[PDB]
Amino acid sequence: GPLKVTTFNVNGLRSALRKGLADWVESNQPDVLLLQEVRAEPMPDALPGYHSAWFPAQKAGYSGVAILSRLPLKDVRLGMPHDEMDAEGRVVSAVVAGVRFVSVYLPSGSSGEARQGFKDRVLADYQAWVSELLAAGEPVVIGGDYNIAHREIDLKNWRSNQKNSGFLPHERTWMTAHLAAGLVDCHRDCLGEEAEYTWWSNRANAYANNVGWRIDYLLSAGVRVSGVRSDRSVRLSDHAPLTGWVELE
Repeated sequence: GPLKVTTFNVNGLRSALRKGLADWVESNQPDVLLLQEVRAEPMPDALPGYHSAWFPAQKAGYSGVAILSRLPLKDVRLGMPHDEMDAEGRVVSAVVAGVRFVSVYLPSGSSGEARQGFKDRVLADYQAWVSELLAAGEPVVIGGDYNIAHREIDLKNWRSNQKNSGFLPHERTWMTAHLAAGLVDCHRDCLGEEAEYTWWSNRANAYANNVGWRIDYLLSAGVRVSGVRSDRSVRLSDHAPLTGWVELE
């Protein structure tokens, strides 16, 4: 049967656990869990019944990604390789049930010119890595915080953010090209034209008013991921878990 896959930027795994992440996992039982912004050193006992692969950043409390699964992992790959993205613990992958699952955390450029230029540069290198992965031809599912909203429908305040990191013209164009290289935006496919977000700031009732951005993605090639929605029944981090069904063949 199909596998339930969840991608989730936890904003610090220990913080998410304190808010109830293990309880959410106990109830929802994703077959594959792709985590971003783990921050912590590996915590293989945190979610009972899950095998885990961890790729922490060099800096304490910073970035870090992980893949957890109820089925055994195969060919765990830590990093790309890429000097800076590996130092920041931003990409991990493993094969589960014949599908290459990748957990990716792309950098924010919000802090200023320095990190925006970093983001622009490493996203070209990340695109090269993804395109080579697609040319290999094995089925792939990417769960990632990309820190990019694609179209106007993807953020409530689009008119006020066309000059802000995450919605800059070249970043929207990058996302179009990312999908055109051979990836389906599974949440958008499942939503049609409906608006749904994956991140809300902690400032000024933004979560309750649904003033959000869609910056987390489930992207697929060679396999369909259906039923994808954000889960807003919990507030385990600034993001919502994004979950759907991977229709294995």
